[PDB]
Amino acid sequence: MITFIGHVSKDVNVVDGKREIAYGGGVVMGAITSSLLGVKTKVITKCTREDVSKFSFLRDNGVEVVFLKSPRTTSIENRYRESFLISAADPFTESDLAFIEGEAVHINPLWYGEFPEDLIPVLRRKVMFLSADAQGFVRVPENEKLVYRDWEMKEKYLKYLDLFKVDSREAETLTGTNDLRESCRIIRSFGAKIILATHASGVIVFDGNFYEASFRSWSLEGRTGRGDTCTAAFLVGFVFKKMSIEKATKFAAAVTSVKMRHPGPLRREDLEAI
Ligand SMILES: O[C@H]1[C@H](O)[C@@H](O)[C@H](O)[C@@H](O)[C@H]1O
Ligand SMILES: [Mg+2]
Repeated sequence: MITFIGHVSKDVNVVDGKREIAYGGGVVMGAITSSLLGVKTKVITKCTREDVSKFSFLRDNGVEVVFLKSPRTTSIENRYRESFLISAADPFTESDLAFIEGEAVHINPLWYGEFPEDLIPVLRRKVMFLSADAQGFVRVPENEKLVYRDWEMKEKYLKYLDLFKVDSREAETLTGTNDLRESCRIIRSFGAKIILATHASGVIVFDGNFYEASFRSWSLEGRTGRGDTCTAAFLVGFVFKKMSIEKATKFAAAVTSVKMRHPGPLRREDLEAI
């Protein structure tokens, strides 16, 4: 099994002054990918009881979901690449981790404070393969605006992670350089064993050696959840399907490409084009 931990979100997407609502989040994108790829998948999330029916499609895609109690549901406004945290569900606490099973857990937060760093060592002791998304540690609400700030305790916590996911902007925030390969070297030097980095043209995986695969297709509306899809597909390929790191890198790129053809999470029919 793989478990994703993170908030679902009512996304308010604003394009040319037009507001459109999507029910998503990192965990939705990632969990649907792994489930459709044939790995037993669980989500631990928080939202209001009222909003649970907006996320019922998870169960329709084979995902076991634990909807934990919160007085609010996280909602993020995205202006097209600037984001605002409109509302925030309660953060995760240690007790939310109590029923963790499976070979793999991915920490997939939307905002710094959603998943307190103290949970990292607690979770480490419960799982064989622990991964996290940098978004949850560098994207910080300041008067709602989600600003990029360095992760002060990155050197302490990266050493707990088997895999760490970044995009260009997160990598630069953590390293001071916009050279993505160099950022990977620097981030691995902080202690993370494997770095997975997404950028416009494809995927870079670094474990001491670099592996790269380019995306084969893309769309404007399809880019949200690129990284979450890519991470989940890499985890499936490498952790569960026993692929070499090089093969799992190409696999993750292929799965991401077909998801990026449309808005929303990976669809069953996408896997017939890969
Ligand atoms: O990766 C994206 C990103 O964090 C967006 O700002 C958020 O609104 C989406 O829910 C998420 O899938
Ligand atoms: Mg991302």
